[PDB]
Amino acid sequence: SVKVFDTKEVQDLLKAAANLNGDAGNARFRQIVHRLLSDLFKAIDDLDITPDEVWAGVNYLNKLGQDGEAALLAAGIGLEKYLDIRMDAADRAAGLDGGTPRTIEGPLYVAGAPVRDGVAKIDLDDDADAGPLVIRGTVTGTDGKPLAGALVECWHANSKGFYSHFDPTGAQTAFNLRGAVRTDANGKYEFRTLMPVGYGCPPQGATQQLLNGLGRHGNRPAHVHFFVSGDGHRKLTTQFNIEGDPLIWDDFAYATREELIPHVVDKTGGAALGMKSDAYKEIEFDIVLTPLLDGRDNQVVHRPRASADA
Amino acid sequence: VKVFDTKEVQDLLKAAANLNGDAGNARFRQIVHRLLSDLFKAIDDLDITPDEVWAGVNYLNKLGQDGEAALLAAGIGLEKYLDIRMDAADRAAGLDGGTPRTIEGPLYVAGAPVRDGVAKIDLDDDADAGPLVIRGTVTGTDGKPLAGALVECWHANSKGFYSHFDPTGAQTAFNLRGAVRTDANGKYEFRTLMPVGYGCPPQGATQQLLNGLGRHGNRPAHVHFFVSGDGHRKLTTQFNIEGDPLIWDDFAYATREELIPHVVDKTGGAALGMKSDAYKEIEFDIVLTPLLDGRDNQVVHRPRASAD
Ligand SMILES: [Ca+2]
Ligand SMILES: [Ca+2]
Ligand SMILES: [Ca+2]
Ligand SMILES: [Ca+2]
Ligand SMILES: [Ca+2]
Ligand SMILES: [Ca+2]
Ligand SMILES: [Ca+2]
Ligand SMILES: [Cl-]
Ligand SMILES: [Cl-]
Ligand SMILES: [Zn+2]
Ligand SMILES: [Zn+2]
Repeated sequence: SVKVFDTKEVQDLLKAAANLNGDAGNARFRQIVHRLLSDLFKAIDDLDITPDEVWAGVNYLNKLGQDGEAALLAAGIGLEKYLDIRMDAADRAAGLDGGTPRTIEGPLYVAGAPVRDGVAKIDLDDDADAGPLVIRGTVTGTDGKPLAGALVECWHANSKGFYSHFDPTGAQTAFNLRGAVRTDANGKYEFRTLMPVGYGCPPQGATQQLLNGLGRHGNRPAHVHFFVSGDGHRKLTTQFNIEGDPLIWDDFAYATREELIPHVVDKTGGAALGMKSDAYKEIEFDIVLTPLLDGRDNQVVHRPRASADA
Repeated sequence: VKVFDTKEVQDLLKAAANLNGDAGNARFRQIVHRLLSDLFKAIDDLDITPDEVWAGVNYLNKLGQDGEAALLAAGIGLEKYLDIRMDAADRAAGLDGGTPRTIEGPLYVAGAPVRDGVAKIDLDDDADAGPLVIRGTVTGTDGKPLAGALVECWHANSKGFYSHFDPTGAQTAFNLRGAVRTDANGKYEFRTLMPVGYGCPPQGATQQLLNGLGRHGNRPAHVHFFVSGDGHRKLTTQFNIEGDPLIWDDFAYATREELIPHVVDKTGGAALGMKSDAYKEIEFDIVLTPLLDGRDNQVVHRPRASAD
């Protein structure tokens, strides 16, 4: 095995490829590209990665983007969780760690859902195998005062593990199991929905192909996603997990947190609330938001996100 | 903040790569763990933000949707780097005298018809490209001509486009692509038209990254070759058209000084079946390296297009 990485020829090639000695441009982008390319070249040298192996990796990247699954792989190999770990460490150093814990967004948010005052019913399609579920709570600041007019958004899967706008078996109604609620004067929000089921990666897709290569499964336990925002506060990205799911501590995207597994309560009286059975489940999920530091939210994330019209 | 060295992060990497899993593909897990660890460390060291990361994730979607991962591999020098490591291995083994290798590029098409000695490979009219004869002798490093060696070439038209990859309309199958078996004296000949340099698809992922770096995505005019023969390794090489202003500024870093032959002006082209009496001739002799104990330690298997 040869070792060439630390030769002038290779180091000059990397400088040229990243255009380090180029005219005034995007120095930050060039710095990132040079670092990533240098690390890749060094890894090839150290592990003696063969051309056949490299071209197989190149081919996988083609499949990954052809499948549109780069963000699913980002969750599956722990990169999305890692970003949360770094955000959590920064919050702890700054004293901005007093709110409800964050966890990963995942790749399935859809913008444009209808907004209701106080209460929203979000199961637009019938799903005989999912039972009714009420999610409710109060949004407060870290000082405990209720936040009125805060925006609570949630999205989750049906009983087959599919989300509206991403269902391969057939179109769901737009924004099925997706809603937004403006909290009332006392900070309260409530969703009436159906119970989600966990799901697995598309089995022929690039993410499952790599997981199979590693010997890992690509399943998530049942969960519900939230964004919560409000004037004067940071935007929270979080979720909760459904108690009792066998995969709850074996999520392929490493997203479960012990503080985000709320007690599920058995209730009756569902028909009066517009649910399809007398018996239903209720999950209380309170939210504590952190005030902005210096008037700016330095952890809100901009990424490509789907959108639709109601 | 710096979190890379923490137990939480190192445990996450071990789980993500399944290092502690049942017996499996140990080599694949090793590579994945190394690449993931390096990525995580780079994010920590350079304080790469979530917004930046998700832009990079979005780029990977576009790269694969465009089918351009191998074009990017050329443009950021990874393909040249693979050649650098192969060259270092050959030097350490004491090999010299062979025609230098250079990059394959991503545009080979398998299945071209094989002709004896001479092949006319310009099937489509191209008014702006003049006639070109490429000819030469294939030998081994002992200087002896190799008879029945397989010489393959492919190159672009006057618009910079290759058959099977032309966005402006399908070319005839195997236009400007051919394969010849050398004659008893090692000789091969292609009758073709003069290539012009290739450029990246302007709206594609490779050119988008290059624009962000402030780089061009252009290649000087060149002709690709595969050359193979009994008792010898398979050679991947090319030559460049002398005098091209980009000859030492290839965005894929492929030029080598021994692969720039002289171009000669000739007459008599009609008798050779060329479209005009005046034509250009390039004599490109090729020297193959022998096998080692029957083995070829540098032939590359990668996905390649095909046609009939
Ligand atoms: Ca390193
Ligand atoms: Ca209904
Ligand atoms: Ca197993
Ligand atoms: Ca109703
Ligand atoms: Ca010698
Ligand atoms: Ca013709
Ligand atoms: Ca045409
Ligand atoms: Cl998700
Ligand atoms: Cl090429
Ligand atoms: Zn989800
Ligand atoms: Zn080419």
